[PDB]
Amino acid sequence: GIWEDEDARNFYENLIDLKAFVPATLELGDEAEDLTKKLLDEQSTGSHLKLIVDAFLQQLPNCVNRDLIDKAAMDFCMNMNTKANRKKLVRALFIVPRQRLDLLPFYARLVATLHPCMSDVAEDLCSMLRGDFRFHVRKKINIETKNKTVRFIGELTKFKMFTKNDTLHCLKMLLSDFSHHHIEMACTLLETCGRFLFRSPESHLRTSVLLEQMMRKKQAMHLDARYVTMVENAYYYCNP
Repeated sequence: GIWEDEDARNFYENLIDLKAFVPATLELGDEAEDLTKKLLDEQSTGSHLKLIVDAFLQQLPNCVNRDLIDKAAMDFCMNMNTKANRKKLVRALFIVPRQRLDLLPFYARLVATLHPCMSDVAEDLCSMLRGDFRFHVRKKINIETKNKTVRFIGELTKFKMFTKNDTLHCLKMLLSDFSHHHIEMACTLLETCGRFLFRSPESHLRTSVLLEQMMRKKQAMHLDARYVTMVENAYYYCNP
């Protein structure tokens, strides 16, 4: 049993089969989202189409349930699919605000639902999310933005848009320099998709090794109490 509920099994595994359809100090989030937002802002059957796409993107933040987000996918796939439009979608998905963590699972569902008939949405978003992750792992920018990036990767992992091996590499990078911001990013990552990784047979053994290395490290490396407790809680959350 990989999932807790039956709602979870269905939210992550029962997607609408779209392939049945027609072939048709700084003023910042992070620097990555600011740069992406400015690319979006810079820019007549296409002026009508642009209009309906800008409507569509501006409505995404309201698709707060399973039925609403699946509809959005059908709407996009049937009236708006266009190289230029796929790039705008990817970029609107990537600049999700940190204050709407609740969107991440729906945004991941959209991406995974589109993937079988326009994979490049997944490819671009993942590539963007990977690069921002690398950036966060190198610096020391508010922990709350970093946690948005890591949560989004987690949701995408549960949908298999990131492979187990991808996200395990993320975790391994954070365990190499096990410092304050990296410990939290790690614990956020494991809260989001650690059980998926631990329970899945393909990833179980490597997750477990890494979980035990984190526990070994809280004692061994004398972290201050707050992070000792953080690591423990993420551990017992995956491996109770």
